[PDB]
Amino acid sequence: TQQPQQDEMPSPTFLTQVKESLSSYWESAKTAAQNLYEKTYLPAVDEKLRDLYSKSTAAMSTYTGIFTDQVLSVLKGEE
Repeated sequence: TQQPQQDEMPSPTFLTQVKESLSSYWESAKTAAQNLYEKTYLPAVDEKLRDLYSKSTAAMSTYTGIFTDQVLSVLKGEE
């Protein structure tokens, strides 16, 4: 089960929560473990690659400028 935090960004409360996020992660993590074996036989590795690439073209185009936004911002403060 995920935690419905108010602040979207890694706020003080969100950071502290991180610990609990690991427990809820393992819950469904097991399915992934067996799935590892699943995707072994199937050659979806190459498909999902380009698959996520196409979607990320528009999606990542926002988080790219956004992510680098605060990064560049730290350039002035640090340097």
